[PDB]
Amino acid sequence: TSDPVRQYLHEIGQVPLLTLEEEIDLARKVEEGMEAIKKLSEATGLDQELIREVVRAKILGTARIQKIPGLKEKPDPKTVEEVDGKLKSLPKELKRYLHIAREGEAARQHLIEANLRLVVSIAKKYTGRGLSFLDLIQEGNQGLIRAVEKFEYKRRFKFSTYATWWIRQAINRAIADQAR
DNA sequence: TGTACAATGGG
Ligand SMILES: [K+]
Ligand SMILES: [K+]
Ligand SMILES: [K+]
Repeated sequence: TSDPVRQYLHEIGQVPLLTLEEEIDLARKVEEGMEAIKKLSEATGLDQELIREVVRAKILGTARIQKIPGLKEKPDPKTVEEVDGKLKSLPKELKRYLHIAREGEAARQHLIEANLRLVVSIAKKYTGRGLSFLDLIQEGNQGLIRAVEKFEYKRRFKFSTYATWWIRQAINRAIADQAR
C-alpha cells in the first residue's frame, strides 16, 4: 500500500467506465484526429508524432488524471511554444484539421483514463516476478497506450478485449527483460 | 507487417 500508489489507485477509481457507445465515439474521434494530424504534417513538414505530442500537451489542462505512470512526458516547453505557434498560424482551411486533432487527443486521453483500472487488475496477476507493483503498472500502462493506438473500433470487439491482449504483452515483455 | 470473446474487486 505504497502511499503514492494507494493515491493513484484512489484517483483512477473515480473515473467511471465507458459504455459501448461512448467507447466507439472516442475511438472514432481518435481515428479522425490521426487523419487530421497527417494533413497537418503534410502541410507543415513537421513530424506527425511531434504534432500529436504538442496538440496533446495543449489539451492536458482539461484532463482528469494528470500524472500517469509510464506515460511519455510532455515535450520541452520551448518545443511546445514553437510548434503550437506554427499550428496556430495556419490558414483557415487547415485550422479545421487542428480542431479535429485537438478533439482526437482529448478523446485519446479520456479513453486512456477510463481504462487505467483494467491495467491495475491485470498487473495484480504478475506480482512477485521481479518487478514491483508500481513498475507493473507503468509497463501495463504502456501496453494500454499501444492498444489505444492500434485499436480498430470497426471490428466490433470491446476495447477491454484488445487492451487486455496488449497489457499482458507489455507486462510479459518487461518481466522477461528484467530477467535478462 | 500483425497481434482482437470479455475482462476495469475475483472467479
Ligand atoms: K460479490
Ligand atoms: K462481496
Ligand atoms: K458476483
